[PDB]
Amino acid sequence: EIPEVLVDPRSRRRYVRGRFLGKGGFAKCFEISDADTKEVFAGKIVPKSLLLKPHQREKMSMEISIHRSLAHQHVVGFHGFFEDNDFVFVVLELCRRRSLLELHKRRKALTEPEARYYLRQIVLGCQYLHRNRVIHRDLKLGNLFLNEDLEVKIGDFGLATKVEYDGERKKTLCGTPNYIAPEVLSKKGHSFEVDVWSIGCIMYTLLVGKPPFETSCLKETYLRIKKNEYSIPKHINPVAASLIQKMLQTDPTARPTINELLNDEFFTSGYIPARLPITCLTIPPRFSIA
Amino acid sequence: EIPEVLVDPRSRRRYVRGRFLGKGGFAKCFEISDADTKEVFAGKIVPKSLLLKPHQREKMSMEISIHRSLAHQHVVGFHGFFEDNDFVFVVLELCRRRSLLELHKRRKALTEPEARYYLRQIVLGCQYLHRNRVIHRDLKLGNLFLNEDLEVKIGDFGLATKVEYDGERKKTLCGTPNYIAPEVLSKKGHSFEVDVWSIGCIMYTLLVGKPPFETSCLKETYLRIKKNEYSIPKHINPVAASLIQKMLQTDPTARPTINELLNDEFFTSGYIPARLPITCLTIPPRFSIA
Ligand SMILES: CN1CCN(c2ccc(OC(F)(F)F)c(Nc3nccc(-c4cc(C(N)=O)cn4C)n3)c2)CC1
Ligand SMILES: CN1CCN(c2ccc(OC(F)(F)F)c(Nc3nccc(-c4cc(C(N)=O)cn4C)n3)c2)CC1
Ligand SMILES: [Zn+2]
Ligand SMILES: [Zn+2]
Repeated sequence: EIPEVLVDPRSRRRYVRGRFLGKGGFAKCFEISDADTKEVFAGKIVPKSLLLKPHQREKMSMEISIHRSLAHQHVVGFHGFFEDNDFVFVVLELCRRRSLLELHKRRKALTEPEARYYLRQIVLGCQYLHRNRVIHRDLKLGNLFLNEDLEVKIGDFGLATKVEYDGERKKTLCGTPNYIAPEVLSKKGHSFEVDVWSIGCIMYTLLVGKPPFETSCLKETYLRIKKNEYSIPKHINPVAASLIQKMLQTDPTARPTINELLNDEFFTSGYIPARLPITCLTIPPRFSIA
Repeated sequence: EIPEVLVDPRSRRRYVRGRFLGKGGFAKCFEISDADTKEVFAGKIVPKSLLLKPHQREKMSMEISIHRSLAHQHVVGFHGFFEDNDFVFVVLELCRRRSLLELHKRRKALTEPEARYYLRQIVLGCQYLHRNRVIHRDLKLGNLFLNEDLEVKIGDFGLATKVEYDGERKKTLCGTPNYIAPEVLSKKGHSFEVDVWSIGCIMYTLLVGKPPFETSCLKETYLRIKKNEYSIPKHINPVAASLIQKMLQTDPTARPTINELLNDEFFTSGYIPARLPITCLTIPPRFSIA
């Protein structure tokens, strides 16, 4: 029941609603354009009908709060927000090549160089967030968006949280992540390290072709995560495999920090493309020399 | 997109679909009638479109398996099931006075005698289930249905589980109960005692007017449950309050068993109506002597 047109009173810019793209939890998103400057954006549109509880509106506004404070090459650009009142509208940088999830659906396991290439950007993005005291808490493939140049852009700050004082441990995470860290479950509190754990799972998934703790039942996967029960297939190279293991460890203090990661042999001693062929959306790149 | 009419090939009985009643998780339920004997039932109708995964179909059939094995005055009667194939149909004893949830919405805190009356039936029902080696695992107000005589009927075996050998501890519970027990969370395994815990919360809720671990956030409530953080209001009688405390304890071995419960002073030494006025759906009964 969403307005074909979208007016921001405060900045008066007006937007035309374009094609549907997908979900946030409560949200539906569409392409939209600035109608005057004709510039195109993603609009994440949330019905106030799902926002009747103060707890849900705090989440909604905590997301805007965190996201609009952020500016970086590997984070989804926040261009603004407004509401009438059946809807909140958020205006985001449009990522024209969907996300890493669709890439994975279509390619399954990637070539090592491809994985280095994406993982670096994910890590740079995450370094920026950690400098600004933000933990994302749900890094996964469908959150890692791609622009026309196939550069990674972290988005969906729907579960992100700000560390307000040094040493703070968050005790709750209101929602259910994909790649969720041990300590979140064995609810002893969590901090920045949960994101490095996610990046471990993502790395496994990119290289192996499926996620490290998959089962027919979520609750089973959870048990498996609490027990650190996964195995790395023997055809994965050891440097890679070793880095995965560093990140996928139950004690958060033993994982690498995020600023520490790009220093790993996995990046320093392997090839990292400067850019990828658009063909790699569907065809494995061979990375020939001439 | 559900058939106005419903034919069981195997027993050939045919049903007319009547008015909508509410949800199971995946299910929608309606009144329905035997069209020939004109007898009325509740039909719990589940789209096979939500049953595409083997894990979901096991749950669905585990529920039927458990539920059709059951026959008792305080359990919802199973009359049968069949499917075409966009739907599974289950035929249940119709409870003409909705559930204890709607009662609570309308009366909030009940009189002690009313609570004894309902709690006894809930407990008899649960005793039958435990003799037959079934743990319900989601006893709550909206599961406790009422027939025209205001007798309690336990229903929704959507999360119930069978104890297959003596001493078995279940490690997972696939779903998210309302009144969920500590040990389920601190995932060290659980058994029959979780139901007595639920009955503790229900008793609190019936007597107090709201549940023992309420907060604006589920995950907060969970923490509160792990810490046993609740308090009983001082206007609740001590015998009652003491029984609540017996059930709401973190160690399952310390709670009463279900066969042990009706022996508690709370029942043995207080008044228990034989039947309730229909007026008590909306008016507090005074229980006058003449
Ligand atoms: C799981 N998939 C994730 C990526 N998807 C996807 C498909 C098409 C897209 O635009 C296009 F067509 F130009 F490329 C985009 N492009 C795009 N660009 C910027 C932001 C978002 C976005 C943010 C959120 C959120 N949870 O906050 C959800 N979405 C959507 N999506 C994303 C589809 C669903
Ligand atoms: C949360 N509330 C629980 C009880 N509700 C409710 C309202 C009207 C009703 O029938 C009538 F009209 F004759 F009284 C009934 N009557 C009724 N009778 C037998 C079974 C069920 C039932 C079982 C399940 C399940 N999860 O398996 C869901 N429902 C529904 N409901 C129940 C409405 C929703
Ligand atoms: Zn499951
Ligand atoms: Zn919450």
